[PDB]
Amino acid sequence: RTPEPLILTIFGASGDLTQRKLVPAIYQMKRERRLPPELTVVGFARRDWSHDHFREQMRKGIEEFSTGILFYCSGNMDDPESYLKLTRGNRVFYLAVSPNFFPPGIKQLGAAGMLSDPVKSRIVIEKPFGRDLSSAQSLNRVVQSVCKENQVYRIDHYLGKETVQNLMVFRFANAIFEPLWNRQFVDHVQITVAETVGVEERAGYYESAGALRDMVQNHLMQLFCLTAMDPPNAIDADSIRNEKVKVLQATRLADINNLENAGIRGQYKAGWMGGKPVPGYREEPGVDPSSTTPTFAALKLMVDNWRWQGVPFYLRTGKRMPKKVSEIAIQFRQVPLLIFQSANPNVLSLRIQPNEGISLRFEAKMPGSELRTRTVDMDFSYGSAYHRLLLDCMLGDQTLFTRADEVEEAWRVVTPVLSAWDAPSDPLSMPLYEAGTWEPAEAEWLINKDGRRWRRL
Amino acid sequence: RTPEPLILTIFGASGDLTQRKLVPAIYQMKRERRLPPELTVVGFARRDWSHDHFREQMRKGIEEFSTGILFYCSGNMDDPESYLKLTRGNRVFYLAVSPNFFPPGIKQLGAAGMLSDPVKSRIVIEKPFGRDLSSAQSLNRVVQSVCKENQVYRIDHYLGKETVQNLMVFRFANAIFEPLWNRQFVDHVQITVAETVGVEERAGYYESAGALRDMVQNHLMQLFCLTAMDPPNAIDADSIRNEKVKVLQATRLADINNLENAGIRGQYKAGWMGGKPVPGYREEPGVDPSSTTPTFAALKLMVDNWRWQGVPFYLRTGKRMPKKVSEIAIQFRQVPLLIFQSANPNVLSLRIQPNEGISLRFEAKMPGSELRTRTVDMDFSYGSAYHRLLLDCMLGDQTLFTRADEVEEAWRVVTPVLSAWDAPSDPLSMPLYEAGTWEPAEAEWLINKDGRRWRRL
Amino acid sequence: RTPEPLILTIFGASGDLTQRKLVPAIYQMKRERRLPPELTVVGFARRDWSHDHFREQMRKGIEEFSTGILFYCSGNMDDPESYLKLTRGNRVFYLAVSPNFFPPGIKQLGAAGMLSDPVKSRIVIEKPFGRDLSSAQSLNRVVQSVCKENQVYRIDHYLGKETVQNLMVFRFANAIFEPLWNRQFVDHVQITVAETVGVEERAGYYESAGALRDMVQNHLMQLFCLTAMDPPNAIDADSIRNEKVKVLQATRLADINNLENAGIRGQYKAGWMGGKPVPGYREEPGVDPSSTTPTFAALKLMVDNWRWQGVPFYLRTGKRMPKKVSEIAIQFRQVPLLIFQSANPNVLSLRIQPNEGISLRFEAKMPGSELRTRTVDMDFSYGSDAYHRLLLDCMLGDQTLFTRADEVEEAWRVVTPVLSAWDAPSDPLSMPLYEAGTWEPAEAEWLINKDGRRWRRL
Amino acid sequence: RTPEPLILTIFGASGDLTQRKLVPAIYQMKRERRLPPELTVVGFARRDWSHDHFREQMRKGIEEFSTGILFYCSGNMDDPESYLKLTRGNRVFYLAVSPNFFPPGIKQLGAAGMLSDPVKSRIVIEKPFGRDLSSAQSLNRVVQSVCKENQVYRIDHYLGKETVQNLMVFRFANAIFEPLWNRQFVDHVQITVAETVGVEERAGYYESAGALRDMVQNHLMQLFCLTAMDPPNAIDADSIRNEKVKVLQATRLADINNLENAGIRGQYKAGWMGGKPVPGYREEPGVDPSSTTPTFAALKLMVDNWRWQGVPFYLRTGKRMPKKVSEIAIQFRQVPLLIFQSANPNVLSLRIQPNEGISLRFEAKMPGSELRTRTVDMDFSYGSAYHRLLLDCMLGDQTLFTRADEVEEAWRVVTPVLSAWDAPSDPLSMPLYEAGTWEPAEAEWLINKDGRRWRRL
Repeated sequence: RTPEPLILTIFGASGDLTQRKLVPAIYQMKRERRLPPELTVVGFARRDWSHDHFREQMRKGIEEFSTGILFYCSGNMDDPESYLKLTRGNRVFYLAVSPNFFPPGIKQLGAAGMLSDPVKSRIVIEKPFGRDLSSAQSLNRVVQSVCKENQVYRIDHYLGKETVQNLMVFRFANAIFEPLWNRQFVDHVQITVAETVGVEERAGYYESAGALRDMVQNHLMQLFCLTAMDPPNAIDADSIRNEKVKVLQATRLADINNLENAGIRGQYKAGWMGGKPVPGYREEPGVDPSSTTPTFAALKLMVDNWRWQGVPFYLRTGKRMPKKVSEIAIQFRQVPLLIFQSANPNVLSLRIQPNEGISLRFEAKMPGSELRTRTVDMDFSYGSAYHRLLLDCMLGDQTLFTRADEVEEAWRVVTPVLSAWDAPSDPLSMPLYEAGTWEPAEAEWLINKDGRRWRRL
Repeated sequence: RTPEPLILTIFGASGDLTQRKLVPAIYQMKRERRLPPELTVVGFARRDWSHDHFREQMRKGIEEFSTGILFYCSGNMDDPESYLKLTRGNRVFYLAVSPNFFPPGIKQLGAAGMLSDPVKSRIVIEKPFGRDLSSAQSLNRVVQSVCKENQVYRIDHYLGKETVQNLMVFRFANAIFEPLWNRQFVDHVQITVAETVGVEERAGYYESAGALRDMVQNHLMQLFCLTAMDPPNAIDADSIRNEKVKVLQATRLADINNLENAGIRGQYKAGWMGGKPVPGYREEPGVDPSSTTPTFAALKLMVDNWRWQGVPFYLRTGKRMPKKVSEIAIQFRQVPLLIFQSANPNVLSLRIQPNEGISLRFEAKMPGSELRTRTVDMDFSYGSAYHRLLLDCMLGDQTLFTRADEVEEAWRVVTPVLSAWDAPSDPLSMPLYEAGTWEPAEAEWLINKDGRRWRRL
Repeated sequence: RTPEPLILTIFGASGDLTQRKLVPAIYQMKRERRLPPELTVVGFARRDWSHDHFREQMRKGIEEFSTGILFYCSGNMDDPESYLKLTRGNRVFYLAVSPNFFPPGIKQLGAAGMLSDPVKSRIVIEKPFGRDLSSAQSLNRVVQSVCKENQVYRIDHYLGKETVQNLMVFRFANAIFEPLWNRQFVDHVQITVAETVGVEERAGYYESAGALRDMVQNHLMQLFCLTAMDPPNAIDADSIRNEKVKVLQATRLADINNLENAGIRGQYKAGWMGGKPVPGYREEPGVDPSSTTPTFAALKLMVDNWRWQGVPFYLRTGKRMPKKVSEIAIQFRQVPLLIFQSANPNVLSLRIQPNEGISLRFEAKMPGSELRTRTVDMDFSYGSDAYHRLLLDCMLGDQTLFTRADEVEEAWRVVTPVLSAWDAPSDPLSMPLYEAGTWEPAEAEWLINKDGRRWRRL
Repeated sequence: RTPEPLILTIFGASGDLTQRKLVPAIYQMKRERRLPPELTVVGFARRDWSHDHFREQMRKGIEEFSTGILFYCSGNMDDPESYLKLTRGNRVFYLAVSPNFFPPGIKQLGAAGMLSDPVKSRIVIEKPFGRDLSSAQSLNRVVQSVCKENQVYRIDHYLGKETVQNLMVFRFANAIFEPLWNRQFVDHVQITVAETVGVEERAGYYESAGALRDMVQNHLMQLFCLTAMDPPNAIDADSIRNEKVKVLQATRLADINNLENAGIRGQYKAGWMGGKPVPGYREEPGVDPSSTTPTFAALKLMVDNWRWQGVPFYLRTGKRMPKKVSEIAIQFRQVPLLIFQSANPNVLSLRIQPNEGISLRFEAKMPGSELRTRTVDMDFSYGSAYHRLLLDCMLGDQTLFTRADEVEEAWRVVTPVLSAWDAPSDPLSMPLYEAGTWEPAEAEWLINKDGRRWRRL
């Protein structure tokens, strides 16, 4: 709502990410009576140009990727004093640079003295943020010596402003669901995120990422905290992150000694997708013919407090799955009686990605003259990316950006399975599944051993 | 299921209510291959006809009022020698003569000696069964000295074997709705039975009954017992009736010193119904032009035990209402935290007469950018008389017929209002209402003074 | 407070079970103005005596077994025609003969019309009442064809009516103990009845009973029903029996298929009890030198309803144990969290035979710089005959100390699988013997230790 | 737990508090094997006598006060130049001169650069810390502009370390007391702190302090926060304060509009105490003979969350009460079924001041032949000031010292009451009570109008 006028600058040379995506996003929101006309988006890169030789570059991508129809200070990074060469006195910095450029790029910026104000300047950083627990802790120390915890924005994932608020109003404004969210009535919970695309062109990035560093830490660890936290005192941005952090300090893997009851991996083979054949992962361009690089990942978690004792959590994600979905399923206990010999347990679902809504399933009597029960259903549908982030940066509200406290608390949970999986091994014992199959056969025994089974989505 | 050969001895099957109703029902039951082809019907009345007259009367009654295409013996009712004049030996009697001829008939039939077989003879009694607590108690003594416990069937109301069983499975086979069925989460309950037609040709009977002996004691007191009972150990006939009695022994009117916070009566006058004008109750034929008989009744009860303490119950019934419905509505409390703005409390209703199914209401976020809530709905439909009464009497089912303990226990709670409303008073202080209006204006203040409102159907 | 005038007809065989046990009680309480002196005791037996010989015999025992300082009838039991021609019209009957006689002695009583009144005749019976499920139903059928429901009194275990009312007030008058009395907070329950005496001199009744028809069915099944029943509407006599019956219909033995996880038996041998060399079981007079009658018995039951689902119950009883106690112990769950600074479960007990009182154990911090925990407790004590009160209530009618006809047949059903298996002949060298002075036969310890628990030391 | 060696820099030691009270405590600690042998104490004052005259004030302050049997300077107070005249590299300051010299002293001490690294020096501030909400927020800004947290310790009151741990272990290590600690079973809570002494010689301080700024913001707020707080994740210095702050953000005075149902005040007069006459408040030296300072206060608060919704809290404190007692009492509800005759509700107490322990009252049957209940009791006793405060500062701990958030949050709650009693009024409207009487007669209607009574300690 009416962001204050400021000046924006860019880093990281002239990569196509900003010009084709970020610049059109600002232009699109400009013609909507949202941003003030006084913006003066100052450009900056690592290549010689002129003030007019790059103005047409914006038009080269705006109409080529969007609906269609500014000062250049290019210098030289290879000098320890280049920053000295560089409205209402406001600034916003961008760090669209290589992963190995942040510690160089923040130290000299702090030494310059531009980031010496609490309100005028802010700095944002690009994903990823470290590669393990040790690498993130060291990077957090450099940030703390140049800035405060009010001007740093980390872009890890985008869940949506309207998706978080839809869940908070459902649990905390109804007197019929909260008493049932505890260990006395719930049996187990399941979380699933599915995809139908393989690595298309990002073969150079996914090779060193895997499926635990890509989606498990960022995405599935944020849907898990929303369905297991305590009621906050307010919806204020810093009143929810405290409750989200508090629940991450009681979370642990189910088994630590034997890392086979709390984790499986996989990698997809050749198969049939959408009526056409598709190649295997190892035969794709840019991929080494003998690599592990997990694509599937299933984990089991436990929480130790007065509310969630004895209730396990199951997390599943992967690529080349039959369909694209995202869901949370809560299953209750069996009825404490048997006068109805005939009773399947009750399930409450929360659909997210395909069609937002709420479902509830229970048991009803089958018409006739003999006591038999069936299963019925109830439904409710609400309907019947970069645009939101930049607005929140301009206003200055930080609820889509993770704090520096919970970044290092999610790296600690997945530490054992990680350190087990980066260890080199024989490139012939990796479980495989066809492109179009829900899961490898090894992941079916993880849940079936407890007497349960996965959900057919 | 299959009945057994026997013989009927319907008393006074010459006047009415037998030739046009009982005989067609038995004929249609036999036509559908339900009753075994070994059955005899014998009339017993104060007439001097022959068999052929009975056959022609039965044929005329069946053809006139049903789809279409046995002996007789005269007898008196005031002489022991008369009964001396009167398959496999089984016998089932039927007493439908008059509301003054039950005790002589029962006493003489018991004295003569036909009703002396525990497993071979049964007796049924027509509605009503007594008029006060003392009048009902006296009739039980005569029955107790001539009859056994499993030989008496009392016909007062009809609910159907499918409506009772559809409600037991929903409650006791689900692990969600039982924890919320107590005083810690429920606010109040409401029960409503409405009708659109009243006193067509039964002005003689309705003058001495009123809407307290006609519907409140029989019908509305059986829907109230199923909503407040404890889970039984089985679905046996004896296992369920033992939990309905235990609830009626802890029920009392809310106010006993002042009979104005726990009871309201009314009567209907001229108005518009179905686009046509209708006459008033006092100007209807066969009715005294200064009558003081109520066609409306609202009460408030309280149950005092470990589960239903502090939760009131509201009961309402009447005639010439705008609609024909029957419902039970359970409303829950309000959420403690007020961090949300607009919060209507949740409700859960079970429709019966209007439609059979379940209704639910909760709160969901209004789309946009401001925190506003909007109430939504969930639905489920199951679909999309005097014929089962005669079937369960042939076999041994103690469910559709009330016991001897509930009859004298339902007459006790309504005693304070029965005595006060029966005393003579001037015929100018009755709260009249129009034909087509939900309730008298005096009934609005009974619930409004507590901070609530009558549900609008 | 005071009963009504009546006429009594005690004695059925003129044995040594009434002269020094029953009539002294009436005489003793006649001196305290408890009941009016408007009764005439009538003696009925198969022997021939005089009106003074009976009085002399009664005096021979009244002063020799009590505090010290009655028309007799003769004939035969099988021919009561002469006896029929004997205060208002009130009678109370008594039976003190062999079990095989109850049907002969109760079938002919109703034939003569002596029992043709609702509230003027009582037909109290001795113990036992049947020997198995099928034998009790047959006796119930004969009773139902002569007398009414509120006319039959069955002599059984004695609780005193003061212990029963002590638990009802404790449970149902406090708003601090009922919320925790369900499956969400309780781990398991234990019930124990101990004794320090052998078979004494009977040796003829215990040889055909064992410790399954002697204490388990009668005594231990009534302490179990009071601990697992739902609140009643009133403290009325017939309003508590309904709740007691409703619990026995959902009770079953765990592991019915394999009868080794739900029952152990035992017998005691020679040992030291009070510094003396107590002899073994198969050495006392009147006992066969090779017998397989149980003396110890442990069982495990499980209730299946909305409140007690998943909570097991443990029952233990025996003879020649080191001390005489009776107790009920309730153990709660562990705290759903671990104390953290960089825990034994709580028990609630209820003593009966050893002492009438309450106990409660919890955890407190140890004094010092560290935060180690202790096990502190809190206490409370109430204080800090049988055939004299069980007999004086038949004159007025109790309906509380005497069991009904439903629970009698319902308690015989749960213990049926273990009663049949233990009756089949078996090698008389595999009985789990134990020393006279120890608790368990060392094979009942694995019954509970297998689940991860332990018996209470007591 | 041995403190690290350091150099003490006591500020303003010329007063009658350091050498009389603080120095003997340090001496006694040094006699034991706790304090390190390398501890240098530096004296600061306003006057200049000699370098050895400071060593003779010790002889008159220790040899005759505690147990029987070092530098100096003459720096100014407000002068930048004067501070230039001023083991290991460790120091600890002790600022206690007056309640109006904290800002300039702190500013001039921080200007010289004596606080420039995380852990080399600590500053402790003597009570009081602010007078109103506005006067306490400004002092926090000055502190944050010179140093950071973890380096400042505020002395407000003294609650023993054993008492807090004794309270925490009892609540959170038992499985029978937590389920009953919520709104479904509790009626109300009472907290009481009583004394038996007057103003003594501190007539100059109590005149401008009152009974609202003493023991109602410091003492009674800490006892209230330990009873209404949620279980912490782990027992830690900064894990209990987070849960204590979260509770103070929900409390509020009941009936804010009318400040007479949420607060009473009083003042004592002449009476009998220990068999000896005692003077009234306005008859003692140094007190104005027409003062309106309260020596009594009773409040009523309410917490608004999912746990304490609808449960009031009653706070009471005063002077010249008959006995010295501190206690917390919790009273539960009444049993629904009323088939038992007399049922007083159960109470659970926690004695603190006279002797620590636990009590519990319940109902047992009175022996006899008729049904009548009794009241019994169960007990447990644990046994059967300026010493630790001078140790946690040297060792380094933040458990006995309040935080910055809690100081400004306790001042907000009592703001409406504080701002109303401060207004001028006629001296003849002050409630009065005798010296030896519990409460003024006006304070007995605050609780009796709800159908309750104060406890009879």
